[PDB]
Amino acid sequence: EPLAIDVHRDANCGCCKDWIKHLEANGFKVTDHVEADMSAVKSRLGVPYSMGSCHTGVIDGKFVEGHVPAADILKLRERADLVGAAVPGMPVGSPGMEMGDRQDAYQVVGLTRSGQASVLAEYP
Ligand SMILES: [Cu+2]
Ligand SMILES: [Cu+2]
Ligand SMILES: [Cu+2]
Ligand SMILES: [Cu+2]
Ligand SMILES: [Zn+2]
Ligand SMILES: [Zn+2]
Ligand SMILES: [Zn+2]
Ligand SMILES: [Zn+2]
Ligand SMILES: [Zn+2]
Ligand SMILES: [Zn+2]
Repeated sequence: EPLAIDVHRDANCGCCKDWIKHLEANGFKVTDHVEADMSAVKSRLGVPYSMGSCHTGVIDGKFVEGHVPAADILKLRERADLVGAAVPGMPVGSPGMEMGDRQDAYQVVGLTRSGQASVLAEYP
């Protein structure tokens, strides 16, 4: 099939739409909607409490929380031990949150079912 991701996103959030455009430019087929019950979406997918962000994607059963770069979504897909990856919050400089030369340091955090956190990528 075409590579595809479904995105549940915060209402009135411009960065989520920009992140979707970066994914599309990376070849992802994206479907999305503004979310009515984001607590339900995140808790059903197993996104940890303080790892939430402004949108939640779902690809091949695994969650993509926040402004995860496309290349790290591909790494998520090929790690059988991981059920999701998160960039908590909204760090400036992450894809869809970019605003000039500046960047909040951030990590893409992979998560196992056992609750283990495994860093997929670090950005200065
Ligand atoms: Cu955002
Ligand atoms: Cu944002
Ligand atoms: Cu947004
Ligand atoms: Cu978002
Ligand atoms: Zn939804
Ligand atoms: Zn689009
Ligand atoms: Zn679209
Ligand atoms: Zn859309
Ligand atoms: Zn690979
Ligand atoms: Zn952008």
